[PDB]
Amino acid sequence: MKAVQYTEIGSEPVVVDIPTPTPGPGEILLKVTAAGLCHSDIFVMDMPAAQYAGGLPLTLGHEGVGTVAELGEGVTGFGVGDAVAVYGPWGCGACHACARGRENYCTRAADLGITPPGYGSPGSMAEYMIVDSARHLVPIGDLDPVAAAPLTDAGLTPYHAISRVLPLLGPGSTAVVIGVGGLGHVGIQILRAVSAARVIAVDLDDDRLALAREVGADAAVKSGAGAADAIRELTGGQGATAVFDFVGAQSTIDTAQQVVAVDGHISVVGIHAGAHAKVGFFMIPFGASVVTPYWGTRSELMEVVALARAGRLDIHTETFTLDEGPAAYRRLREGSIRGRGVVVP
Amino acid sequence: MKAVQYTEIGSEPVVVDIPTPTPGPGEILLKVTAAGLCHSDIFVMDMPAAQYAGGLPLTLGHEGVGTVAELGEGVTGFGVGDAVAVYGPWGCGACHACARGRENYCTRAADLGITPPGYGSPGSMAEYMIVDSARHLVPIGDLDPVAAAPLTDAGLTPYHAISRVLPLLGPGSTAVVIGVGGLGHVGIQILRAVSAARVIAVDLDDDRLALAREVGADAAVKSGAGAADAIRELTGGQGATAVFDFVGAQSTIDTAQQVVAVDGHISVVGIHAGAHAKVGFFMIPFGASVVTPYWGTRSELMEVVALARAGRLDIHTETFTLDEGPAAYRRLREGSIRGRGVVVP
Amino acid sequence: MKAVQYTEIGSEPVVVDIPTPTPGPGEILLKVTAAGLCHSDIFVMDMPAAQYAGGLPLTLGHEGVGTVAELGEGVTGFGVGDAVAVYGPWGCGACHACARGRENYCTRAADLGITPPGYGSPGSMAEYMIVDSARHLVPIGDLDPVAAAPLTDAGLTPYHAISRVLPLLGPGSTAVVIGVGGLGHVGIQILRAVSAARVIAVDLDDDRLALAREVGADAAVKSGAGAADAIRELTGGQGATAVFDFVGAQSTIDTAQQVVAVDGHISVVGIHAGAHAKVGFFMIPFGASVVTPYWGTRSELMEVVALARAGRLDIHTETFTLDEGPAAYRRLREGSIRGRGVVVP
Amino acid sequence: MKAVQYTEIGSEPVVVDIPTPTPGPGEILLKVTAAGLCHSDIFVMDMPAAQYAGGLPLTLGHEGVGTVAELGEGVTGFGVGDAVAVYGPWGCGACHACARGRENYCTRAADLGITPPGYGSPGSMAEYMIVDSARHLVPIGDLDPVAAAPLTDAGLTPYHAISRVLPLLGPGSTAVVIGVGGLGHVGIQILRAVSAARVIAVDLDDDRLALAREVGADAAVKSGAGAADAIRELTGGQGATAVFDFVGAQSTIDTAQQVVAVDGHISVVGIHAGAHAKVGFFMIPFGASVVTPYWGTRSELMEVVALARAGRLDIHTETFTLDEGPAAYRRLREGSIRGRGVVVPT
Ligand SMILES: NC(=O)c1ccc[n+]([C@@H]2O[C@H](COP(=O)([O-])OP(=O)(O)OC[C@H]3O[C@@H](n4cnc5c(N)ncnc54)[C@H](O)[C@@H]3O)[C@@H](O)[C@H]2O)c1
Ligand SMILES: NC(=O)c1ccc[n+]([C@@H]2O[C@H](COP(=O)([O-])OP(=O)(O)OC[C@H]3O[C@@H](n4cnc5c(N)ncnc54)[C@H](O)[C@@H]3O)[C@@H](O)[C@H]2O)c1
Ligand SMILES: NC(=O)c1ccc[n+]([C@@H]2O[C@H](COP(=O)([O-])OP(=O)(O)OC[C@H]3O[C@@H](n4cnc5c(N)ncnc54)[C@H](O)[C@@H]3O)[C@@H](O)[C@H]2O)c1
Ligand SMILES: NC(=O)c1ccc[n+]([C@@H]2O[C@H](COP(=O)([O-])OP(=O)(O)OC[C@H]3O[C@@H](n4cnc5c(N)ncnc54)[C@H](O)[C@@H]3O)[C@@H](O)[C@H]2O)c1
Ligand SMILES: [Zn+2]
Ligand SMILES: [Zn+2]
Ligand SMILES: [Zn+2]
Ligand SMILES: [Zn+2]
Ligand SMILES: [Zn+2]
Ligand SMILES: [Zn+2]
Ligand SMILES: [Zn+2]
Ligand SMILES: [Zn+2]
Repeated sequence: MKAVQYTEIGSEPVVVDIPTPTPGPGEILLKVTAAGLCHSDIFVMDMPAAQYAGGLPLTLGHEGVGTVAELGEGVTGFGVGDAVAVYGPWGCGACHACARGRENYCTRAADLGITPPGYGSPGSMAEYMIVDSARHLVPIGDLDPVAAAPLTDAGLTPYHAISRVLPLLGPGSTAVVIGVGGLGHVGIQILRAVSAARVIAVDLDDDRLALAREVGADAAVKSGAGAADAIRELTGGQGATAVFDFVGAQSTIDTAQQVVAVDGHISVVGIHAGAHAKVGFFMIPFGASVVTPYWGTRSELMEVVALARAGRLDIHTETFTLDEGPAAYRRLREGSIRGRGVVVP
Repeated sequence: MKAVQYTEIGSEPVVVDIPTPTPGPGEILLKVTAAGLCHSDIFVMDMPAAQYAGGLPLTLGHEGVGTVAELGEGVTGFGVGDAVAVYGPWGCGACHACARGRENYCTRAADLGITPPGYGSPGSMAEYMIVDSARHLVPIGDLDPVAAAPLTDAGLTPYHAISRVLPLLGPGSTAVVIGVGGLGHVGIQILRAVSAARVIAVDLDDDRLALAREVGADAAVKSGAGAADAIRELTGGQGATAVFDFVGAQSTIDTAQQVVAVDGHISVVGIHAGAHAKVGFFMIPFGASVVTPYWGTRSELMEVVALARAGRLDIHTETFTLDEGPAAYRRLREGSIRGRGVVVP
Repeated sequence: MKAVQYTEIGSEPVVVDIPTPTPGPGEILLKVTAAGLCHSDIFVMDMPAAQYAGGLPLTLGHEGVGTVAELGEGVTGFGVGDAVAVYGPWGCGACHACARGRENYCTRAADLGITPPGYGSPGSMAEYMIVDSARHLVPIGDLDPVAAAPLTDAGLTPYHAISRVLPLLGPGSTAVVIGVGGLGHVGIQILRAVSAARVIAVDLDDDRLALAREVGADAAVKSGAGAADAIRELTGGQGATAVFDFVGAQSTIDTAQQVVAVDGHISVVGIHAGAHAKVGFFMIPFGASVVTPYWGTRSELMEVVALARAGRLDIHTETFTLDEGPAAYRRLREGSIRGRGVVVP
Repeated sequence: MKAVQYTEIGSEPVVVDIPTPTPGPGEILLKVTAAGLCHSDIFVMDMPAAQYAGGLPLTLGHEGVGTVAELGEGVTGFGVGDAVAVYGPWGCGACHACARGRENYCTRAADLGITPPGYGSPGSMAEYMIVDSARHLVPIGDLDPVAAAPLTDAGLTPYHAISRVLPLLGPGSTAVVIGVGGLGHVGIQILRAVSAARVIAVDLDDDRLALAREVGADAAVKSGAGAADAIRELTGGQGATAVFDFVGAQSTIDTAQQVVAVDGHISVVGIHAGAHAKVGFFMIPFGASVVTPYWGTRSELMEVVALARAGRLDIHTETFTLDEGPAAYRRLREGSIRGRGVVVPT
């Protein structure tokens, strides 16, 4: 089968031909219908060899949807042909976090060598993929696969980040979304669906500010040195109840600390090596919590799928073939994908 | 009346003679029965003149209990002689935060010039004190005033900090308390009363580790370079669900980041100028939130008083006269008060 | 001044001429700009003399907006001319519930003889009205008074009912609204603004089912014997996550028990003498909680006002003069007001 | 193997000899070390034939602990000899409730024919038992099995009931526990461990009031017509923040409605056919919620085990052999077991 793989440190990924896998006991083989590209793939491919823990070669793609092609020995709960999304942050399934579906926060996965598809286990950027267990599949019914693939991370990750503090986001609240990319353009829409927060989008690119308004942001403002003042002009001196930073550069985290309200929240979702919030007296308002969330929970993925099925999420995509995979990653690097890139095998 | 006041920048506080105040409309005059000394008073007195916002002169003391001496015009809900604790973090009473009793997070207090007793308004370290409004008094009944004074901050502040994340502290959880001083020795006892957390206390001083065990800590660890490893030996590689840092030095915040669990919490309660948690990917576990909480809420103070009335709080105190006020602050500076210092006028 | 009063048991209310009141210390005199009629007024007027606790005569109206006309002695925080909504369920202000703004659940109001405007204290159906305290006023700015009056109860009560279980109403959930009257037509809109619940409205009257669709209900079902089956056809055998019963007749409560989901909720908001849910094994699903909520909290009223200011609430009204007050109550009795009746003095 | 079974409608359970089962793919065979008796077993055995859905014959026992004896095909995550408690309210594992561990509230179990051990599937009152899946086992380490068996229901059910409203139970709150039996005597102890609530116990039997005080109740009062006034004398006119009714008779539910506070809670945990709270205006205070909870969640069982491991739960038991199973059920019927009855297969 055709697949897109990261094969050597510092190089671009390449299209390869590798055997179509066979599902062992408990496993499910999916025929992949859509595979999302994520900026985390770029972060992973830019890690030095000392840090990189994905293994070589690695089939990329941690945003996967498909149809059940083959059931491994003893697998029940799905039939051949069922359309399914892959729950990505695989955990042990047995610890206190996993028992609540919070496999993203599994305390045993490292020790047991459990790694996610697309970063240690083979991903969805291939014609077929193996899923380890039935509990890592969620039905999507007749959802269009191209718009469904991003739900698994571009949807799930912002959904989790927002869910952590949703009780803060009542009528009268403001939520700032920094970075209107794959994650951010879905995060705006989640905020509008599950809260009455006023949503203010922030991006470097004027076309992405237009995208923000298209998907329901109440205002959209230019990122950089003037952003904090511009957000404060919109909120008055109260600031923003919550800031969801999907960039996570030092400059954006600084903007976040300069606009967050007393008893508010900053979610540092975007990943930039070394960047961090500085949480201390006189550097941040009283009561303003900060976290780096990771991916999301099993029940959250089901909720994201439910939002998509109800028509609440308009996922902006561009479609690529497997052969165009490497080219698509270059597009993502240069910032020329409006929304989410999706490979269709 | 006799009072203890901060009268010039960089100097020690002094005992003074100043007029006994008279309550205006809405105000209550208390005869003070006990006034707690807090390390925040030392922080305030060490601020350079540019930063210091308490006004000069300032009657110290933001931990106050007393008996109602005189009712100002139109005050109902209290009789002369009623024993009461003073709710300290005064707010506007009208904003969304204040309507929930969360006057510690009042968004209008700065703009309206509303300042707490002992830092902008006259404190409790005097024979009498004015309280601005009846909603800032909580009845204590027959509670001993000396042990009750610390409830207003040494009790309230840890109570608030713990309350922010109480749902995390289930059976099987661990809570670390760094700094077994006024706040910390009460925080251990709150944790034991309102959660099933295993409590690990951390202090530089072996006698304070003994105090920790006396008030119900399950374990005690010497602070400094070995603390993180020693806490991890006690928790296993999971780490501590929550860390309540009542020191807040860079070294203790670093220890906190090195031991906090995935999806855990660090509460940076203690104040050291410039110290901060560094909340960023690879610098803190996934999902581990961090906050600097401030004081507490009206309903929390009532709950703290209820804990004291139920016998759940053993407040360790040393008593001083008003004339001994300055000497007591020197004792607090040098770390020679075992628990909380309390002035009795 | 002109007012509408209930003056004898079993009779219709009458237009009267009574002195314009003068505000005592702490009180505020409002010039009333709009006064809502509520079906609770009919319930109150139909009570036998043994049960009725409103006093005679009673100025009706517990849904009041106005402009500040006169400040009583010592009142600050409002200026003459300020547009304000009246928080109705007056409490003592000092107990644990009141400290959290939850004066609807005040434990001391009965003992202290504190009664709400329109049921023990004089209501808003008059040219002027007294409010006991500044904390019972919430600013509305330039909101149209006619559409703002209903926010104080038709908005607040459903808002509170929904808020009690809002975490249940995630994507994929269903909320049933029984009774599309004053409260119910606002409840549909709150559900749409603060949750991703699919909303199914239930009413006896086809025109009210049309109103339900006009304000955003996803589906509409005829009430009565077929309603349970019709709701289940829409939800599948899972049933409805939450049922907000704004009728509260035995028949509607029975419908609610027949459609509620496992681990769901029934809020019995509407009042019919003797009607009750029967909460016991085999009579209701496992985990499905039931409550009779009362009015709402101070912070909730602020949130409702915030929803109105953001354009999320389209309040359907019909306007009446004070002279038409009694006629308007007859209209409400017969079910001929489409939404909320509002008296404008 | 020896087992205790319900074999015909209206009859007492009997000791039988039936084959030792073999685990199929995904299943685990446990050697049972302790099996708790629960009053729900009596409720089930008293159902008329039209209502009874447990199947015949039925090996009783939904409170089970054991050691892993045999792993079915493909089972990982447990070794032979591991000491484990059985999570009882089996669900589909795939629905929104099950994904959160809330298999007690599974929306698909009925449709798929998934039934719990001891009520549709074979229970733990036997020398061996099959568990359907590894996710229904929780490790207990070196916990004494006799005191551990009750954690699976006598612990889990009150724990769940309390957990639903734990944020209400702050300092200053009062929690009433009606019925100091298997569930109730553990519920008192959970309340003391996870909240600062003042605990008031209620029972018909003075010896059970003594038991209540022994395990940390702040007060213990006689059930029946005078109980509501006696509880109100202890709380003042505020009433009780929460009432956990582990009897669930109409009389106890009525007591609960008469003492619950405004914005409080009544958890109707005990099962009496036809009994119900009447939730309506003027019949209950404003804001006082009422629910019938069912069993508990996966993460809750882990928390209960953690409480036991920390020394927070003193489980009062009496031990019986498998041969004494039927006699033990008669003891439970007559109210003569002080705490929980536990069968230890030899
Ligand atoms: N926390 C997690 O679990 C997790 C999961 C998935 C992705 N991520 C991270 O989320 C981030 C976003 O991922 P993506 O796939 O949506 O990225 P993307 O490349 O689709 O979008 C990036 C967007 O950010 C904008 N942007 C870049 N720099 C900016 C700045 N300084 N100010 C404002 N806007 C700026 C761009 O203009 C673009 O619109 C990445 O860092 C990725 O690694 C985190
Ligand atoms: N966030 C707020 O709202 C708030 C409110 C009140 C007080 N505070 C602050 O909380 C802190 C504690 O106040 P307090 O009055 O309890 O102080 P205290 O002087 O009574 O206690 C100091 C204690 O900390 C210990 N300690 C000092 N350095 C240490 C280290 N590196 N590691 C471990 N232990 C150490 C000492 O041994 C002593 O036991 C102060 O910084 C104070 O300003 C904050
Ligand atoms: N719990 C509280 O604190 C609180 C507060 C305010 C009002 N209330 C109560 O809420 C209820 C609604 O008040 P309102 O002023 O909105 O009433 P309303 O007269 O404006 O509306 C009643 C609506 O219910 C419909 N209806 C009547 N019987 C029905 C049935 N069997 N099935 C379906 N629909 C039916 C009518 O067609 C109408 O659309 C009243 O009972 C009132 O006393 C309670
Ligand atoms: N909701 C659920 O998921 C669930 C789960 C397990 C058990 N249960 C039920 O909980 C109940 C308790 O089970 P158990 O095994 O602990 O029972 P048990 O037989 O051990 O306890 C009985 C106790 O209740 C007392 N009692 C009886 N009637 C009383 C009354 N009117 N007032 C006060 N006390 C009274 C007895 O004196 C005795 O102390 C049963 O009804 C059982 O079916 C429910
Ligand atoms: Zn990703
Ligand atoms: Zn795990
Ligand atoms: Zn202090
Ligand atoms: Zn305020
Ligand atoms: Zn009303
Ligand atoms: Zn009150
Ligand atoms: Zn049972
Ligand atoms: Zn299920």
